[PDB]
Amino acid sequence: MAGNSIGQLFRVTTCGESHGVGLMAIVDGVPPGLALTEEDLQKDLDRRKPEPDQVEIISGVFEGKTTGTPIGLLIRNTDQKRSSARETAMRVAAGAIAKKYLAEKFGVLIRGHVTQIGNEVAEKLDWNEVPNNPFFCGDVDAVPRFEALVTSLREQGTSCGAKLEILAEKVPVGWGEPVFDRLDADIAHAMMSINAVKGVEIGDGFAVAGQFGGFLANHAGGILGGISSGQTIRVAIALKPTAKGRHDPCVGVRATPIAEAMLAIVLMDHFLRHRAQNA
Amino acid sequence: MAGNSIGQLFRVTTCGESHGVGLMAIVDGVPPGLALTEEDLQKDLDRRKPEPDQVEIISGVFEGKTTGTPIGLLIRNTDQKRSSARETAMRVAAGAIAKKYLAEKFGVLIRGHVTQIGNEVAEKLDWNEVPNNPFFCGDVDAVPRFEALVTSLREQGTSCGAKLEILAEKVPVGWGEPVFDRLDADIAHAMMSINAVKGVEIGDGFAVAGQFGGFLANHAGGILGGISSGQTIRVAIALKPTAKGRHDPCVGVRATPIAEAMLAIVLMDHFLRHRAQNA
Repeated sequence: MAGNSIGQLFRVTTCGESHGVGLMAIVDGVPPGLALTEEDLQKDLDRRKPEPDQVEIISGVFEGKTTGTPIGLLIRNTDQKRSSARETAMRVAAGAIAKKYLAEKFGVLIRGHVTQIGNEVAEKLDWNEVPNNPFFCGDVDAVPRFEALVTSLREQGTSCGAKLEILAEKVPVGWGEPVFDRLDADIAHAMMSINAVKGVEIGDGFAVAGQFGGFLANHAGGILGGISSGQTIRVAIALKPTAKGRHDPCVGVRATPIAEAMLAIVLMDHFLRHRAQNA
Repeated sequence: MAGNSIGQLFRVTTCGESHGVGLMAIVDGVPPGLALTEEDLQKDLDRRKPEPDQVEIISGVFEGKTTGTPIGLLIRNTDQKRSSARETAMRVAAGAIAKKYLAEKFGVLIRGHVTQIGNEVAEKLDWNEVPNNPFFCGDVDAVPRFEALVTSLREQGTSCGAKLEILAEKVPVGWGEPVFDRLDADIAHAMMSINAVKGVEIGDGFAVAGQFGGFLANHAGGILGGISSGQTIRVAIALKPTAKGRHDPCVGVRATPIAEAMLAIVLMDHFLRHRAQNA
């Protein structure tokens, strides 16, 4: 069955089987006055693969602007008279709304890149490189090596795991709600909704275990005592390997847009909670 | 300090400052008929230290048994007309309740051990050893090395990180609520309430990124598609270094009881949700 809702103030509630008639979300809490259209949501949906099933805004937008009421989303499944991009669509469409709002309001920029596929690691990050290749890889000299590895596993009936880093930049200080709703805790919660995820870490993450107590190197990954620092938010996740020519070697790279979406959803929620706690 | 509640059906709500008058919790959802007394809670409280302040049960127990009504817990702070074990007390007391219930009902066994302090790692696990030393260490040949490392770092005035593994055994299959309240997701959420945690992983965890695709080797750590497998639940967390003879080189080992508590709280919650969902 389902726990089909996430968030306290920015709340997303969903339903829909991948094989069922369609998929739906109700998104609460988005302030009035955000420019929004179907296109703004499709753009992020269509980033899962880099004419597919089209999202429709059913409510909450009048004359191209959010009204402040609950926003209803629908995808009608054109299953032609079990691909799990349909299981991820409402999350990504809803994250898109949170992204667009956080970008306009604060200039928050949320972006993910694959740092590792199996035994190949990316060693350096160039944000202009991540859309040029189909791995979301920021290291233009690792792309060939990732491609060779994918070519290699495709041949031999196997698949590999991955590790993604997601960053949220320009996030105001103060967001998060200790004891139980720390920003890191809700992040980890949200990331762990993505299917093959086996770990989440913030900042230096598991390395920390072997550390001893570098200037402003953001060891905390932008969260301290469960509340945003002001620094960039760094989150990493590890996705496990996944079970005609099915061209399936590393599905985990295609999780980048949804990990971006989940981080946006959590930040949007905590934005609103922080605001509610300040008037 | 607004997020003072956790759980949907097994719900724990807390309050209290460390130099306020006292600390409180209200714990909802525990069925009637569990044998329970202050002592059962103190035992777990006093495990934070491998004269002192005593938890009191205010409601929800009659003639030594839970009634099924909300259980109120109080600790009056005897400040003596400087320790942070106070902000962790209500979580551990309440986890103790979830623990006892899950042990009597299903024989569930939730235990944690420190696998790593800084540059020292434990190899072997012997549950009998873990209470014999003050590191919750399961390797009797590592205890000396952990003691040496810690003795040094206190005299040097340096702190080190740690890594804990928490296991939940004999957990029934079926528990957890995808999409957004998967068991692993609520585990991670809960573990990250513990201050100093920078990562949570389930099963093989971050190793998974470097893997390629008997089966009963818990690669998944007892959770598959966000729901319990029947296998042992394996969770690891990494705690960062902190910063008269009260210098805390690795305060992270003392997190073992609270990580046990948090895992108990989440399991208890998902037990009840699972029960509610079956008609």
